[PDB]
Amino acid sequence: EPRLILDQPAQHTNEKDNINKRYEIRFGKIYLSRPTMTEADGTTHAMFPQE
Repeated sequence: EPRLILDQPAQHTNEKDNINKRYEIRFGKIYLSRPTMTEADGTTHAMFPQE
């Protein structure tokens, strides 16, 4: 389901000023990083299974 769609067009106690506004968000490439340990500290390092 590659895209999200919203929509709004007319009357909001307005003066006949209508505007169709579709909101759209499109999902693209997927990326992977190697597994990482982030301490509560904030310091990071690569995580291996034994840890």
